[PDB]
Amino acid sequence: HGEGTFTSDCSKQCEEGIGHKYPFCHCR
Repeated sequence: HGEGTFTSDCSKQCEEGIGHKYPFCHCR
């Protein structure tokens, strides 16, 4: 729970299914 403060979380970007523009995010 929370709000849209910080979206730049690597794990979060991977859970969104991107990992794009994120050099530290190699995900599935």
